[PDB]
Amino acid sequence: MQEHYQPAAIEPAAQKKWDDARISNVSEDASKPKYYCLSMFPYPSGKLHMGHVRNYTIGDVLSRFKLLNGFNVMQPMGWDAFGMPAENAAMKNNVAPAAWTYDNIEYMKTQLKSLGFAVDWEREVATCKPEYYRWEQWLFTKLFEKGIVYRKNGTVNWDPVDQTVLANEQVIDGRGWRSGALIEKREIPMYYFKITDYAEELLNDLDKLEHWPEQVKTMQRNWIGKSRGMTVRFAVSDDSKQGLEGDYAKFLQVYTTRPDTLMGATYVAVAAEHPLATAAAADKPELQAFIAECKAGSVAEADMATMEKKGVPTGRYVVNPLNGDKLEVWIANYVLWGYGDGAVMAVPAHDERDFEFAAKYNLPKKQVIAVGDNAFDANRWQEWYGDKENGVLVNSGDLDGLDFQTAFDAVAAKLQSQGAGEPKTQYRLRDWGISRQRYWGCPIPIVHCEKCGNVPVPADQLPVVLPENVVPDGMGSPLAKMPEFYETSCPCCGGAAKRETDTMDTFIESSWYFFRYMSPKFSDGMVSAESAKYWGAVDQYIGGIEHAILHLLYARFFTKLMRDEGLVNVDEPFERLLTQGMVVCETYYRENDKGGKDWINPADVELTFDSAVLKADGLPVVISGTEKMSKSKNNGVDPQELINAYGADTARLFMMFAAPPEQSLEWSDSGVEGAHRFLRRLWRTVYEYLKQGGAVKAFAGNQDGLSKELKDLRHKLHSTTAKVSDDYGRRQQFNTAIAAVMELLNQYDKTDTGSEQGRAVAQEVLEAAVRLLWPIVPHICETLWSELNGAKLWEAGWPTVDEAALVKSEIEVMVQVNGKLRGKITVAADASKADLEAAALANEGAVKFMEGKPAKKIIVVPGRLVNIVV
Ligand SMILES: CC(C)C[C@H](N)C(=O)OP(=O)(O)OC[C@H]1O[C@@H](n2cnc3c(N)ncnc32)[C@H](O)[C@@H]1O
Ligand SMILES: Nc1ncnc2c1ncn2[C@@H]1O[C@H](COP(=O)(O)OP(=O)(O)OP(=O)(O)O)[C@@H](O)[C@H]1O
Ligand SMILES: [Mg+2]
Ligand SMILES: [Zn+2]
Repeated sequence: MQEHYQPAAIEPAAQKKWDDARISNVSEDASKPKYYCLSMFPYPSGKLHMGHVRNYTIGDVLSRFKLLNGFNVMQPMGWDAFGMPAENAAMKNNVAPAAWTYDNIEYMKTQLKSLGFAVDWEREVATCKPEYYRWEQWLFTKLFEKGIVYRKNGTVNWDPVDQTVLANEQVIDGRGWRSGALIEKREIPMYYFKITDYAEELLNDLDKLEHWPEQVKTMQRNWIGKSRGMTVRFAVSDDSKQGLEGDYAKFLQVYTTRPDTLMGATYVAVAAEHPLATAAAADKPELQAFIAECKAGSVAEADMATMEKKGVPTGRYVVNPLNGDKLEVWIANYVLWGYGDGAVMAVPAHDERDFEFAAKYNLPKKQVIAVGDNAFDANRWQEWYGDKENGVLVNSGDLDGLDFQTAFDAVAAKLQSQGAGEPKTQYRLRDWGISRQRYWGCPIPIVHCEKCGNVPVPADQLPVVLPENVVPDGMGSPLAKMPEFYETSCPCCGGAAKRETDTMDTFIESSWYFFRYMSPKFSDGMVSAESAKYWGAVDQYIGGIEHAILHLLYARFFTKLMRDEGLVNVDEPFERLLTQGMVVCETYYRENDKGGKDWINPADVELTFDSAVLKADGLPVVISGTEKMSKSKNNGVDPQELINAYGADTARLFMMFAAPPEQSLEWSDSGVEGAHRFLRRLWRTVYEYLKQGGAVKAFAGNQDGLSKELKDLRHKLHSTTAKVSDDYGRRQQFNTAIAAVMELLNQYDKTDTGSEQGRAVAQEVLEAAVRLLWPIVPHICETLWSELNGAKLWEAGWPTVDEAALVKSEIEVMVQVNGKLRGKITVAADASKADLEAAALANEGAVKFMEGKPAKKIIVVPGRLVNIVV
């Protein structure tokens, strides 16, 4: 054994040993219990940083723990390769997005290989390869003919100067990001997944996910946004019907989740596009100006909760069907034409939005709910005004005194008897719009024929291959300017036709890649039946909370679609979910000549303290704040530079030790140093042990006759094994597991293990320590193991707990009656004061000197004495 720890030498050797043994290349082996651990695959945008590394080290820790316990572990990696990163680089470096993507994949793969993750690289997928995306093109065509995928006009952000569609993230105060031109709201045909048809299933199946963080489930529930409410129709008054046609001349229909407050409605409000708004605005130019300002605004809910709610009265009136009140119709900018009826009722006394609205315009507030003895001040809003659970109705005639659910059910029966309303369920969830007007994405497998319409490409003709010899420039999608791509024949009639040139939302690739890993070379379907049946569901998923809503919802949706197609037989894709905390790091920059400032990477700066200078120009730089490690502020620490300086094991150890996995983790030079020093200590410990006599048979079995100090070391040892097993398996708290092993080594260091029995216990401790830590730092542990023991580490398995090592020795306690010694008892070291009392009262000499008299008091001195006063 070499005396000094040399990571640069032993880590490549360990990785080659693991690669040669194929321990991470797994099949569908029925002779082993399966375990599928999955980390969210990265966008191949250039270079991974230590943030990504924390995510993938956590998954590798869990994967190696399960492997040591005899599981058939699949831990796959792959590349979420489509999307805008490459398209921007194509404009920047004037390179094809495909070529840029593959160059990044190759570099990042070596980044990952250098870290020694136990990954099945034979299952690697890159989602921009036709062999992958053909199968989501396939599922698209199957769902299209079922109507689950459909085509309809939707609204987009049209930049007339750049001649491109833009996301809402790129429209700023109504103008494009790179243009500043007024964006036009344009209606174009697009493709949608009818995810609303699955809303109730997607909502209710969250209850099955007993091992998901509650916040993630809460966020999905709020996103789906189911509500149980009431459709309510207000008869349009006879004087308010001019210019109204059909049903709009008859009633105003609204949706409310508070039908128990319908007796308290004081006005109603309609969207600017509502037919009542249009008719009243006919002769009123003030109503036209307000309607125009509404439609010109952004309907995004982010801008709308921060929006000043405004309205104008219309002079039109409707009649409350429960009490006959004549209520004026207002046009209001908060009423959305597309959610429900585009019209709402207003109850200012019991909804905070209606209270503030009616406080601005001095509209009536009528109390219909009392909550105990709480006083109702019509000029101030109180949190109990909206309490659904603890209130009963007042000023409601038939309904007085009922609670929320009783009044709900009563108003439902009343309105249905009058034909003026009925219960209705709504969802905030909208259908999922697939279409993107971008080049670097999966082509939509639709052909447009003037005779046959929008027809799907037949399964025999899939994939529609995205051409990779393309350099986009930002003046519209290049597919729309390539007749060699879009000119084709119609698959139904054979006539001349045109391919759809929009591509798919790249969330599509990530909505099913976890099934593709199960059979990534299968060419008869998305996932082979035998492999899906073997691997079942992902046992463990690890990824950032930024994907807890959309990605997770889409993946759960695809799972159910694939189930209903007969491709898989699980309802849910991910059984356990771990959301790792973000790695954060200080930033640095300097102001550029073009006004705006540009950011400098940490490893390119030099910091002196008690000046911050650029490591190249030797000029000082700005030392700004600490935030999430990312490419935007260029504060990503490249693992490869850390590995060159300290080794992969030092990188993995720092990430797993510095913080609980869910807690944010601040980059620290001192923290990296503390990990290396521990690895030196670990190496030093095994070397000095083998120096002083060489390897021996590890102690096992009956420990009677072992010295007190060695019994205590074995007690610490097997307590540590139980603890680390619980931290890895149940708690998933890796920082405390490492601390536990460090405590074992501290006690080892304080124990004389020179004797024959001392060496056997020393062998037992070190053999356990190196296996306990192997999921965290497998390179040094693999090498140290082989110097300790000739068996294969993965065949020796996870360390077992010796329960006999956890039994402490028994105590002898004196039993006195009225202070005079009358007997002796033998008690457990863990015996409570009540067990000491019981054993003492049952001592022969105690009962023979208590003379049947009861005990007036019993003094218990643990470990020394029990005195029975009688
Ligand atoms: C399933 C797909 C939709 C996933 C998509 N391709 C994606 O998110 O890919 P991306 O490459 O962006 O990130 C890959 C993983 O790394 C995590 N991550 C990134 N930065 C940090 C950081 N500073 N600290 C901690 N963790 C971080 C991030 O949460 C994610 O789980
Ligand atoms: N088109 C619409 N635009 C704006 N608000 C609407 C629209 N349709 C209904 N509403 C209002 O939204 C209220 C509640 O609907 P929803 O469940 O979507 O929201 P919420 O705030 O989550 O629910 P709640 O008020 O019960 O807590 C209804 O009572 C109604 O007054
Ligand atoms: Mg269950
Ligand atoms: Zn045709």
